[PDB]
Amino acid sequence: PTTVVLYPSPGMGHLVSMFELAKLLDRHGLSVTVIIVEPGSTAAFIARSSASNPSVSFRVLPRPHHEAHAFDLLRLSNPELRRFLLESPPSALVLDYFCGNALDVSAELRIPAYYFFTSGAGVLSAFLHFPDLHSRTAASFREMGSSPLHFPGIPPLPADHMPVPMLDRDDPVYESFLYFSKRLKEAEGYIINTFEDLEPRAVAAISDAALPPNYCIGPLIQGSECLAWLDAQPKRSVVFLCFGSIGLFSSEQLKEMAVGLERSGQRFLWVVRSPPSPDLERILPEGFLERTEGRGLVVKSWAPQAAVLEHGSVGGFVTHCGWNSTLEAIASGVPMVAWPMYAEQWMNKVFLVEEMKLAVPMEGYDKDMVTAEEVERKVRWLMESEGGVELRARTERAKERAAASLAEGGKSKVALLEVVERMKRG
Ligand SMILES: O=c1ccn([C@@H]2O[C@H](COP(=O)(O)OP(=O)(O)O)[C@@H](O)[C@H]2O)c(=O)[nH]1
Ligand SMILES: OC[C@H]1O[C@@H](O)[C@H](O)[C@@H](O)[C@@H]1O
Repeated sequence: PTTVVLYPSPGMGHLVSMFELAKLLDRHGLSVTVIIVEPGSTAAFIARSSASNPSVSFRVLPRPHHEAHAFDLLRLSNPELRRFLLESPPSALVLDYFCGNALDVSAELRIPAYYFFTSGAGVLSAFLHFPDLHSRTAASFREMGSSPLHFPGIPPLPADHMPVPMLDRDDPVYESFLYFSKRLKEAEGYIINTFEDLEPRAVAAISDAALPPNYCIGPLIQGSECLAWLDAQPKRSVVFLCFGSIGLFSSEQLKEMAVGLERSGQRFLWVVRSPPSPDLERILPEGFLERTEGRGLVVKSWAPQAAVLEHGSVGGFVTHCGWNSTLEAIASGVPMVAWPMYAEQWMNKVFLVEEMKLAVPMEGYDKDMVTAEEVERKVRWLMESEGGVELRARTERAKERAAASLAEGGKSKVALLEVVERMKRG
């Protein structure tokens, strides 16, 4: 039996993503171990995973910016990783973008090392060519502001739309990102949670045979109260608003969205978290819950978004453009309004709006605050306008081209099968 070791970077988000890949490789006959470096209870995750997928093993390495402590942990983890790999060398190693230091270990032991890139191919291209651009300027991306950055196969990118940890060149975390992007070029191959029919130009631009190959296997996709509420509403009539894992708005900004949602007159399901420093009556405009009881439902902190997006009553998604939320909207054919917030979401927004044309922006996301007028305008536009009809049509195409890529013979199933064979023969 051929054995694969998958190495996510610390963080429940990275672990959940990498586990989805572990279940696939296992499905197709590989013997999978996931390496854990600890920074929402890893222990509970390992217990549930072992009960549901016993063939996937876990190995927890002993302990030696918000990404900055992760980067230190990973570096000081190379000795423990080395030893576990010396015990039983595997046929192949699968790394996270943040796990570049492990390429030291994988080269010494002559182990084929693949990256699992959990964002799209457009982002990979930007991340591939960032060190090049770094040598060609002295300015910070923050100093450059709206000056466009030109990377292969993707729209121009305003330099302040680069990821927040990369905005100030005079910081150690900037240097680590430069470091991880360079080491991208030492890979055997790139496994990407995208499908080729979604980002053709991007997939072409990186398949230049002066770079490792790449395999497009996605979309890889990962309570009772609001699902009930949705049942009681007509088909395609609800606007779903949900802003990722940590997303946070100020009470002032929450008041603008409330006013805009109310004046749009549309039905809504809105996930609200505590502002950065949830008490809905203290935070929301007075009488807003009373007045909209009936048309809208506000849920605190967390919603079952995968189910919500699959529900037939949902007609639209105001999203922070995280890549898991974007793939889940596409697979269910839900048209989007793009309101990016942190990590690489601003970049994702550009690709979504101008390359894929699957969303329209929420103007003001780059300003101090999105206005009530704008929230109302785009909510109306999404659920009523002929432009909204045109957009659903492109989202409908995307749903079918995604579902097709995953069915037998489709382009994702064949890309999966192709890399499995290549690890078996490693
Ligand atoms: O209330 C919420 C918010 C998020 N999610 C899930 O959390 C993930 C968010 O991943 P994404 O990459 O979109 O955003 P990030 O984690 O970077 O905030 C997705 O699977 C969502 O469906 C969820 O289930 N409920
Ligand atoms: O592993 C996937 C993780 O990678 C990051 O690049 C994303 O911003 C997160 O949304 C995600 O949880």
